[PDB]
Amino acid sequence: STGQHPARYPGAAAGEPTLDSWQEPPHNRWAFAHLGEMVPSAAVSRRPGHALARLGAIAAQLPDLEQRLEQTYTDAFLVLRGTEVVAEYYRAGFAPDDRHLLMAVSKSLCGTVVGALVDEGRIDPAQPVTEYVPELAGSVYDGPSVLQVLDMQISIDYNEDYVDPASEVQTHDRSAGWRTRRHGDPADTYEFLTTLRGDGSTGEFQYCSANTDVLAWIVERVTGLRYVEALSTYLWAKLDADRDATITVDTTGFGFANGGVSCTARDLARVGRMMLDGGVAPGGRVVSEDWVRRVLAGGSHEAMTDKGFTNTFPDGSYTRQWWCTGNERGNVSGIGIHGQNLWLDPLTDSVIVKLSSWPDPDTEHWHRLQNGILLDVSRALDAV
Repeated sequence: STGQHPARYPGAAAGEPTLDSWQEPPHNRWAFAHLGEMVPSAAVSRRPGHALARLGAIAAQLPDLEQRLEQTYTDAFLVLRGTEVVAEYYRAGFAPDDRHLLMAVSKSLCGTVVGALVDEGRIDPAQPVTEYVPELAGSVYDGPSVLQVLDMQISIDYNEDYVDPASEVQTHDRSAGWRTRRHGDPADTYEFLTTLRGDGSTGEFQYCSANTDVLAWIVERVTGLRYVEALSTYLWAKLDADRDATITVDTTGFGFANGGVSCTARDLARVGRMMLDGGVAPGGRVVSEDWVRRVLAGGSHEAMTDKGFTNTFPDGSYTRQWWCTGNERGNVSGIGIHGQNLWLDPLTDSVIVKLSSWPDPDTEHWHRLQNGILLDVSRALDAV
């Protein structure tokens, strides 16, 4: 049993509607207005072929930039300096206002929602996960604090290998609807999370996508809102965004908080703008000044033993669902596999969004190229 979850619509029974019941009353009133949440669906365009490159000023300092973006399978690229869009690129076939999967840049959005609730005093990061989700008793999340979930500092038997069909990654995906279910798989994400175990140790960084979905579960228990709605109420609706974001949902309607958000490059930049504005967005304060300061400050360096990350960023760390480079620029970034970055450059008051589709999820090869671009673009924004 995973306890109370937010109803898909007002008065809905647990788990309703399903793929087999959405045409029946009372579900169908909601379902007929939200069918994409139940059944895969395509856009039928209201609008009746070539890359768009407007690299602006940085083009002179980085003449080969477009080629470098092509080489890293760039779909959308945008640089916001202050409030101004100073460079843009979109591949052939991808429009400026098209949405793109964020993969784990989604986590940084989830952490932001958690931060909003901390500012309201509705979540205390020092409290155990079980203060908010008692049903996680007996699991690896029995004992650790919410902050340890936020900072990915819990040892878990979960192999975050994105190509291994035997990995917990795949089971997580199958439980949530990202892959085809197998017989005997957990019915939904909540159930999957309760199956997770570990040796009990904490304090060392271990990246685990399950952690973010636990955060989303906590958000639901504290607010009574579906995570989809909380993500709107506490973040997206305050951004003055051009378009809605989307998020994949599992069979209970639970949003795939760790990886499933899609949005436009320009709108994602608004999240970075909010961070560089001390937590304030056009629609109001999103998180506290202190929360943003802690993100920029980084997590414990000694917790960060990921050789992959520290080989590039020796003084790097991770906190509150953000990667912190600890470099001389103080760069911090949301990161998602296959080349997604929400990259903050506080020195120049700039945000870099890069949304990509590398053939591979995560290799040293792609990260070297991608980080080289992000750092070169950041430096190109320096006063000279």
